[PDB]
Amino acid sequence: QAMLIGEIMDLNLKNFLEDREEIIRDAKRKDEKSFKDFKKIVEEIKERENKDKIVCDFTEYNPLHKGHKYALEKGKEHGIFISVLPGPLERSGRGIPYFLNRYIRAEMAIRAGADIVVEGPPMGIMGSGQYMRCLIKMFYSLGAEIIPRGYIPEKTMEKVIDCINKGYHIQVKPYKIICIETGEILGEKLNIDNYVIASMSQMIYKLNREGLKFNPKFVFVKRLEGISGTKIREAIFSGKFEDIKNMLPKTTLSILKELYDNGKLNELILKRFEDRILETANEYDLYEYLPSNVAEILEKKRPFNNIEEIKNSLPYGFSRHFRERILSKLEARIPNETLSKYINNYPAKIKILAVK
Repeated sequence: QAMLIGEIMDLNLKNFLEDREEIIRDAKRKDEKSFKDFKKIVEEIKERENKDKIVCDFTEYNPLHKGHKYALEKGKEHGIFISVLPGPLERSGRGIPYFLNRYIRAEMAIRAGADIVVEGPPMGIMGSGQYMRCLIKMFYSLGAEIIPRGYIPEKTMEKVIDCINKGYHIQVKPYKIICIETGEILGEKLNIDNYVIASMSQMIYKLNREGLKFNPKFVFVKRLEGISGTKIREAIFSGKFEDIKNMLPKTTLSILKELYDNGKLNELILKRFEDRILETANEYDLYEYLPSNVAEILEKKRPFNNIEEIKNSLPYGFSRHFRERILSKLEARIPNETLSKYINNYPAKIKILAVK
């Protein structure tokens, strides 16, 4: 096993470093042909499926559980299904490594029914407003007409859905979920899994105000369960895959069970390159990779011996996402200039991870 663990580690690093180069190229150039190539693929798929509409969703599929597959299949009743599956650097909406790489997650998506899987943005080095702006821009660029989203039912979600179904949009403030156009306060809070819908709605409103002509229709899929991806991943990391199998569809188990049965799954689980993080924290001009205030604080307190000391050196009271984003930035070494450019030019290309 030592040689195999080494190959896997080397591949993870090489993939990470190729991703970084990809981000740097996309910051400076649009690949116009990829957009034309995508358009041709969609036309062909629509022809074959006898469907006229493009259905898109933001899908981490980390891993793809029964609720995800249910939502996907319901989405497909409305058109061809495109999974927008992040992303370069393999750092997630939570700021952290994905459980498995995106090629594996894309194969989960195709097996579950996705017609096309498009590579999503490098989520983990962005704030959540930044990555949501990117996601909506990708949906626009793909020609998305329907967004089929799974939700956890609750009384505030009834009112959110009523607001959206009237053609209105959601704003989120602390302890307020608002129907922007009517001003109505719909409730104080959503289930944590439901904030993605509110966030998408709010960003669509913002981008429309800024001139983006984009008005997709949401299709809401009431989930039959409250499966938590965090809990699924913790069980698998702890060696308790067998305890959570029942929450995963056979199409996801068709990949995971063989790996697990053969003692190969654990080794594939992605983790941080902590040496890179320490090397950037200790040796680089932190002002070119991090925000000023953070660059100042960490530069004062260095050198650090470990990630924990970096984390504890960060300003007090800021969010877990913030701390994980800083770590991902230290890890990725993408200059602020080039990330800004990346976000402003996004999407620079449509990369197809997999197609049915």
